[PDB]
Amino acid sequence: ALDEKILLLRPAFQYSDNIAKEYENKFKNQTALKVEQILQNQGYKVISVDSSDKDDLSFSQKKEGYLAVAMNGEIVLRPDPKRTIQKKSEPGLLFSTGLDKMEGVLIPAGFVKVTILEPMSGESLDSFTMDLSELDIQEKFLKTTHSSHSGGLVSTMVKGTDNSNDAIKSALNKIFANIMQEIDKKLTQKNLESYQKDAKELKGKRNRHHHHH
Repeated sequence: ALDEKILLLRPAFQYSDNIAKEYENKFKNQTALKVEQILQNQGYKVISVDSSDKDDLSFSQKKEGYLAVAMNGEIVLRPDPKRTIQKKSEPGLLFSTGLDKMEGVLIPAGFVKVTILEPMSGESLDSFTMDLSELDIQEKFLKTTHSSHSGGLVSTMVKGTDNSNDAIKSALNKIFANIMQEIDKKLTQKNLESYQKDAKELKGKRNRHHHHH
């Protein structure tokens, strides 16, 4: 079929501080692998590059490579500040829960940009940015601080809990799904092969640019 190589760069993602390192790493790794799957499904051989910066490509890689795909992003999950309810234990209301609870919703923010480049010149052949704020993600969470006028309460009646990490997981799942969906839209053998002319031209301009002076 196609003897053409695509250089897949490592995703460069920054996140908000509330997202665990484990979650960040799994996100990065699965992003890279799913993009790999997409490109292989469209008929290209994929070379995984041990970097995310196009300049750290070896000349070998720039040579064998038809195109390079670069991802970068800021993935933020923060509460919608309007929807944080802080209902506290009313002392003696016939039923007194000695736990103070908070209730909120996490919304997405930031961006993920995918860029198709010509390896030799490093010039951008195309790019699409997905705005994460545009996703309608509202993941409810509740955490329970141990309240102030409950010191006498014994261990059993004050078991705090927090489900933030589950909401973070759910939000990252949807984000990942919607993102891979867009990427699958864009990285079609038809879209990628439509760059072949400019890619040849740019390689040429930069391949001859090395051999003059």
